[PDB]
Amino acid sequence: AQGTLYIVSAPSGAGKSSLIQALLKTQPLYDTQVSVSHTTRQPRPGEVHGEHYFFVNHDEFKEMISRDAFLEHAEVFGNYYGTSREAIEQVLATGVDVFLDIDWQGAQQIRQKMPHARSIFILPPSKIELDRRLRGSEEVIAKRMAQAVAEMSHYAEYDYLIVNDDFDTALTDLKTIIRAERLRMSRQKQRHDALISKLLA
Amino acid sequence: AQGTLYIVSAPSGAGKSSLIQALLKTQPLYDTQVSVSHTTRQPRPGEVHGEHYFFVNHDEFKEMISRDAFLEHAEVFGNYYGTSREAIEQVLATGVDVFLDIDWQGAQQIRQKMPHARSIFILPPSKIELDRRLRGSEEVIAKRMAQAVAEMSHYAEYDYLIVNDDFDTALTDLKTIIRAERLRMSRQKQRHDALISKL
Amino acid sequence: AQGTLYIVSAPSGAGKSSLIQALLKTQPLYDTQVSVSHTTRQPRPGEVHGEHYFFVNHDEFKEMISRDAFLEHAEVFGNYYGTSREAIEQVLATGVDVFLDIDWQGAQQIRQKMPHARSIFILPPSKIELDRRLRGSEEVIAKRMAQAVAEMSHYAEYDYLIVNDDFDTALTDLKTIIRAERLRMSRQKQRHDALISKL
Amino acid sequence: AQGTLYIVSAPSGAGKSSLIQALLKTQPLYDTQVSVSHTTRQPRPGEVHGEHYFFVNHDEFKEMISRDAFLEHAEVFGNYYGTSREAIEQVLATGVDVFLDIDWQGAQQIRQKMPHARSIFILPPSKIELDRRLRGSEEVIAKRMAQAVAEMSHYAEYDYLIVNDDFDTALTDLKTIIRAERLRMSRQKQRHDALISKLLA
Amino acid sequence: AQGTLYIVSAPSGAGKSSLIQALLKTQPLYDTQVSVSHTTRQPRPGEVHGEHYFFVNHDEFKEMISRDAFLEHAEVFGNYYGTSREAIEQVLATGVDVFLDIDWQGAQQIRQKMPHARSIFILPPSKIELDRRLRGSEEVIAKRMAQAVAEMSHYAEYDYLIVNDDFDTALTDLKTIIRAERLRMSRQKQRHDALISKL
Amino acid sequence: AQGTLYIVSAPSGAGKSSLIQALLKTQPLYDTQVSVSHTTRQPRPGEVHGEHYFFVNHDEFKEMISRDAFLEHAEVFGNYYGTSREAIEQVLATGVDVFLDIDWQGAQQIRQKMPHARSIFILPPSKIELDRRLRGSEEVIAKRMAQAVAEMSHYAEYDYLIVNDDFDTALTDLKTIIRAERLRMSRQKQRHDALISKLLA
Ligand SMILES: Nc1nc2c(ncn2[C@@H]2O[C@H](COP(=O)(O)OP(=O)(O)OP(=O)(O)OP(=O)(O)OP(=O)(O)OC[C@H]3O[C@@H](n4cnc5c(N)ncnc54)[C@H](O)[C@@H]3O)[C@@H](O)[C@H]2O)c(=O)[nH]1
Ligand SMILES: Nc1nc2c(ncn2[C@@H]2O[C@H](COP(=O)(O)OP(=O)(O)OP(=O)(O)OP(=O)(O)OP(=O)(O)OC[C@H]3O[C@@H](n4cnc5c(N)ncnc54)[C@H](O)[C@@H]3O)[C@@H](O)[C@H]2O)c(=O)[nH]1
Ligand SMILES: Nc1nc2c(ncn2[C@@H]2O[C@H](COP(=O)(O)OP(=O)(O)OP(=O)(O)OP(=O)(O)OP(=O)(O)OC[C@H]3O[C@@H](n4cnc5c(N)ncnc54)[C@H](O)[C@@H]3O)[C@@H](O)[C@H]2O)c(=O)[nH]1
Ligand SMILES: Nc1nc2c(ncn2[C@@H]2O[C@H](COP(=O)(O)OP(=O)(O)OP(=O)(O)OP(=O)(O)OP(=O)(O)OC[C@H]3O[C@@H](n4cnc5c(N)ncnc54)[C@H](O)[C@@H]3O)[C@@H](O)[C@H]2O)c(=O)[nH]1
Ligand SMILES: Nc1nc2c(ncn2[C@@H]2O[C@H](COP(=O)(O)OP(=O)(O)OP(=O)(O)OP(=O)(O)OP(=O)(O)OC[C@H]3O[C@@H](n4cnc5c(N)ncnc54)[C@H](O)[C@@H]3O)[C@@H](O)[C@H]2O)c(=O)[nH]1
Ligand SMILES: Nc1nc2c(ncn2[C@@H]2O[C@H](COP(=O)(O)OP(=O)(O)OP(=O)(O)OP(=O)(O)OP(=O)(O)OC[C@H]3O[C@@H](n4cnc5c(N)ncnc54)[C@H](O)[C@@H]3O)[C@@H](O)[C@H]2O)c(=O)[nH]1
Repeated sequence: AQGTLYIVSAPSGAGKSSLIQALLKTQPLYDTQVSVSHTTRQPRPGEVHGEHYFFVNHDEFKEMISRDAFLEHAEVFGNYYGTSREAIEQVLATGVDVFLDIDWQGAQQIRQKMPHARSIFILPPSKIELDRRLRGSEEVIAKRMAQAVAEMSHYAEYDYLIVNDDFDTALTDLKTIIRAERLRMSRQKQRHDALISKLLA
Repeated sequence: AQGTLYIVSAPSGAGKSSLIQALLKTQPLYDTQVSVSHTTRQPRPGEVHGEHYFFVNHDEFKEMISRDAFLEHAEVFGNYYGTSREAIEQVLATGVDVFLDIDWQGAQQIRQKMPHARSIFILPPSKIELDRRLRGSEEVIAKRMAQAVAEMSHYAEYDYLIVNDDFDTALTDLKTIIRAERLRMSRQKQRHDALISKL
Repeated sequence: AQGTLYIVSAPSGAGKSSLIQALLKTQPLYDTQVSVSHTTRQPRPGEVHGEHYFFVNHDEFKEMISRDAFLEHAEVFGNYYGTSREAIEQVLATGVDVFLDIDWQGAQQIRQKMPHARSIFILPPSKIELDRRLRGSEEVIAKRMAQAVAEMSHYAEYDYLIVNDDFDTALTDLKTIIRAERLRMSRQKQRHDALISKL
Repeated sequence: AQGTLYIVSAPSGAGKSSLIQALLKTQPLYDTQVSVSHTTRQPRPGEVHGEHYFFVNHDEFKEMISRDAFLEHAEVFGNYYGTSREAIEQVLATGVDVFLDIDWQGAQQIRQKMPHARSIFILPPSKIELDRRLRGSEEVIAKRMAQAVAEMSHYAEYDYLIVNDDFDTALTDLKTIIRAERLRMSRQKQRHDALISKLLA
Repeated sequence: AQGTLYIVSAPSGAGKSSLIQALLKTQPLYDTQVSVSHTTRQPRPGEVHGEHYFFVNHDEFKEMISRDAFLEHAEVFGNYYGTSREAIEQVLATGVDVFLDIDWQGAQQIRQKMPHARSIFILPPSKIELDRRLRGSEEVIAKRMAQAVAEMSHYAEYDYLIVNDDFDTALTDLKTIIRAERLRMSRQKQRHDALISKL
Repeated sequence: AQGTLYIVSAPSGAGKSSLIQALLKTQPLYDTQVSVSHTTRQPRPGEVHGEHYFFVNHDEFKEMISRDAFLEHAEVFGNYYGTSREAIEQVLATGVDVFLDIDWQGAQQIRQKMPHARSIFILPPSKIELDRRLRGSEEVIAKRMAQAVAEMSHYAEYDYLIVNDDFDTALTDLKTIIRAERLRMSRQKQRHDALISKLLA
């Protein structure tokens, strides 16, 4: 069958990464996966290539754009990020649900090419709290806070909203959406094709 | 703020009503409730008028039909069942999500009057298990299975499908569908209004 | 071995009583129970004397006051409510934890007679949601909201605060408070006495 | 706001480490953290510096004591261990709940400087069982068993007691204490400051 | 397809019956049920004939014994209790798992007639806690403790042992035993028949 | 006491590995462990020796067989795999429940030497699904599918059956079997020896 494509977006400091990482730890590669994006930003201490991202240089990323290799690409917080079309179409083909961690610009592009992709937006519990999480120079902090408020402007465009106040709760909300989507008729009629045959035949 | 209307259907013995009661005992009345349908069938030991059903006579049921008192109504195995429009509109306007335990016939009439409603169909894990649950004479049991096969055929008309093999597993699937529907933008926009404005 | 006394309070519509009943259905009588208060208010359909309340007449309630039969008592919206001292002392001496669903007035009188008691206050997630839950004429609803705002003002007098936005989330918070109180040294010292001596 | 300071103590072989590690795996760095202590003992296979501990040499640890750099320090099982005051005060300041894994000597020192710190003691289910866990030379085993019995002598000084018989259960007990503490009025009045305003205004 | 018969026993105050009711409220009738025993003891307030027990007179109980109506029967503290063979065989043939809340005496008679049955014995966490739960005059309480110590002595005759210290913990242990028994090859072979053939 | 010996078998692509790995992450080394088997196959990227397996060369494995060092050994998918008898008997002795991940050939050998070992078989939800998981050349895929169908032929020999459709569910089934086994009288009479004494004395 075909897996469902998920778009997950959020301002930095909403917990989106840890939520997605905690999610994957409970799902087998044959059911759920996160997509491997291409980026120009430097790998982070303890972040292997090809796994988290495909780290390429500014020129290398620019030649992929010409090659129309991207399903979408955008400039985010000083670097280029894009979704290799090959991987996404192949993984979805084997029936796997693929998670695309992307900013709102990328989300618009995908909604335009894959109308059935589902989008989830994640909001922090409050401004103060969003601020406390960001801090973890006041000039760089204000820069992240400005980008974070802009990103949140586009929340109403997504199908789902998870307010990540209490971590565990938001992690369950994220699991709950995945499961409810696999309970939809279209996917269930396929997964239980046999049984349905037996019951009506 | 209007609540969502859920349509749940299944052939007898799929475990439908015992899945709903387990769900409801986990939710307060201001969040979720189940509609109390009208019926001409005899009350079973334990059933109380107004609670499980509004048991009426064939004549009375007719009276209500003629006066458009039903959001939907239909005959299910030699008896009538209907959802009084009034009760539903009143509970929906208070923001409560309503569960409608009705057959595939009523489900259709509800889909038209409320295209926003979400419908869930429940299936037994096999025809043998179905048979077992149905048995609770070989003749009466074969006629029950006949009405079930007819119910199960309209399954594709529903948004969600739960194969209730393992009770808890299926109960968590129902709980999951309602939880996910509440995480939808339109619903969330409202209940989190002015948190998004503060942000 | 004496049990802990829990004070739970909230304005009407915060979901207080439906949070307690969900808790109690998860605990045996030798562990947790709820006190059955006395009241002069009319029994609501379903309520049974001795179970939910001990429904008495204004005269009778007065008699008990004059004879110091109440650990605490107060007038809540044109009616009297009180906790008979006797029932409580008897159940507390058997090691059972007791839940007191009472208003901010009774809570105070209980804090003095039992400084060891733990009090939990429950809040609705917003004034709109509060209003919605309260609506269950614009006049009667405004007077209900007025008595709620007055209840919510004494919230800081409580040890714990639960914002009951999502029912299950709030139910697990209550369950969590009672579980954590049982992990306290004084309580644990006793119930694990002679395990610590073996160690 | 200010996060709550936790003291967790236990005789070796009670499971205290694995409980604390399992705990952190479910909490974001912005809510819960374990403090990084200084020690003279050797790092263990697969234990990075600055993360688990700050591994220093005997002389280096001795000069920090003069510098009054420690909130507390003690000698435990042949080595020096201490809590750098800087980190603790800074992390707590950003509202984070910090866990201090320390012996009973350290616990006394902290209770004296931070009267609002909360302490949790963890006991094994029985002596035999404590013994089975220790074993994992009978001369070294008896030495750990003697130190372990001494440590347990000080249990009555802690606010909470978790009997770690069934792991999962003790892990839930440990999560349950953290959550119940964040439900206290003082911390809730701050976290929900806004809402309370709206409801009473 | 025949269901499994579970034997659950314990001394008064171990929390046995409140552990079973919590279990049953989590399972549908086509999966699990509890047998309604016969007894000569007086119905306690709330108990209903046919639901909790089949309350009969000493004469009537005798009549049934003489006519081999009991799969097992025994005297428990000055009264008779028995499991009507008929009800059990009927519910077992429908594939339902049956719970038998009976004493160590009945358990033995059941082990012989159904060697396939699984028996679970429940213990209090200590004699003090046992005493506390039992207290609900020092004389009547000492005689209760005497009958409990005698019950607890036949504990080794059971397949499983649950030390009900923490209610939820013990409830999950019961739930776990039934879930594991259902994962056994013989049971699974059947309910997953023709999935193994497709594979 | 003595821990219980578990045998877990399944055709490749049933999820058996990830289930067992997810299991261990929630159990302390003093309660549950997976046995370290000897094998001739190459270690996999990110798989340390002595931990997952004891990787030896074809000749080295052949000399262990002569030394009767194995409780069982078998040829599986092109390589030799065996269970060192030493480790198993020692770990079980300290009361630990040891998990043996082995094929059906090995399972028969163990059932013959350790009649009280408990065996769990894990089946995929369907043939198609088993196929989807395998794929992750059509000549090598058909080879795994043939071996996988053979392996499944021996399912009826095991005490338990877990159908790993929904991962989380199968993970709970696997936890549920372990716990129910520790609730058996024999093991409980030992674990609660003291209490029982007090209650009947
Ligand atoms: N179009 C497009 N866009 C793409 C693509 N790939 C990625 N993007 C976009 O690029 C951005 C991702 O950039 P990144 O550099 O990969 O960042 P990230 O790992 O996703 O995490 P962040 O942006 O920093 O925020 P986030 O808070 O979600 O992370 P988390 O790790 O949970 O953070 C934990 C939190 O805890 C705090 N914390 C840590 N320690 C703390 C302490 N002691 N006290 C208080 N708080 C503390 C931290 O400060 C942080 O807020 C996203 O906007 C994404 O959508 C693509 O292919 N296409
Ligand atoms: N259009 C419309 N339609 C409406 C409306 N209201 C109702 N309807 C339709 O009318 C029908 C309802 O008729 P009903 O007589 O009220 O039946 P019900 O209460 O819904 O229960 P069942 O038909 O038996 O099914 P169900 O499996 O869901 O019950 P459950 O509680 O799980 O049962 C437990 C199971 O366990 C078995 N069981 C019981 N005891 C057993 C034992 N000892 N051993 C083994 N199994 C045992 C039982 O046989 C049962 O299957 C449905 O098709 C419904 O959709 C309305 O307003 N409009
Ligand atoms: N000093 C003292 N004080 C005492 C003592 N005993 C009691 N009191 C005080 O007296 C008051 C209790 O009065 P009561 O008449 O007994 O009320 P109650 O049973 O406690 O229920 P409520 O006031 O309505 O609040 P609550 O929200 O907690 O109920 P809940 O069950 O969640 O309700 C469900 C919710 O859902 C709504 N709902 C219901 N149907 C709905 C529908 N169709 N759609 C939408 N919403 C719907 C309802 O309106 C309700 O809010 C409390 O303030 C208490 O503290 C005592 O001994 N001493
Ligand atoms: N004042 C002060 N004090 C400080 C400070 N920092 C640390 N300390 C103190 O120093 C001590 C910590 O020393 P450490 O060297 O860091 O030890 P640790 O990692 O904390 O673990 P242990 O002491 O060995 O015991 P624990 O049983 O709790 O660990 P765990 O990993 O769960 O163990 C798993 C268990 O399973 C067993 N196991 C393993 N395999 C087994 C097998 N096959 N069979 C049976 N059992 C098996 C193991 O043997 C072990 O018991 C503590 O007393 C701490 O309070 C500080 O800053 N200030
Ligand atoms: N052979 C055979 N035998 C059969 C058969 N049927 C029954 N029997 C045997 O007959 C006996 C049953 O007698 P019964 O009179 O029916 O008793 P029961 O309903 O089974 O309840 P108990 O004896 O009191 O024990 P249990 O602790 O299990 O109840 P629980 O509901 O947890 O109770 C809650 C606990 O909390 C305490 N409690 C209550 N209120 C309290 C308060 N305020 N404070 C503190 N504690 C309080 C209570 O005292 C109780 O311990 C059992 O030994 C059973 O095995 C049969 O067919 N055949
Ligand atoms: N006698 C004896 N026998 C022994 C001994 N030791 C081991 N054996 C036997 O040797 C075999 C083990 O060989 P191994 O090389 O160690 O393999 P393994 O790690 O156990 O995993 P596999 O055999 O490949 O299957 P499995 O599906 O169970 O793994 P998992 O990692 O869950 O797989 C994840 C799944 O997801 C799929 N996947 C991954 N990515 C996917 C994607 N994008 N889309 C769809 N599916 C995707 C993968 O393809 C895989 O099916 C077993 O048959 C075992 O019983 C011993 O001492 N004695």
